Amino acid sequence: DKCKKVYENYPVSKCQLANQCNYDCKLDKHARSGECFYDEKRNLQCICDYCEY
Repeated sequence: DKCKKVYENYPVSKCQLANQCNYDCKLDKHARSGECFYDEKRNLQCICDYCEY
């Protein structure tokens, strides 16, 4: 899944809405979705995906 890019230094509270995360991801990196993901720090991170799921 190379089509994935983890967001670093991004508000987690905002990730509370799969709508904001994906939206922000595109507006910033212009990906396809960019939903939130739980990493090791348990912090919601937006993973900008540049592909078809």
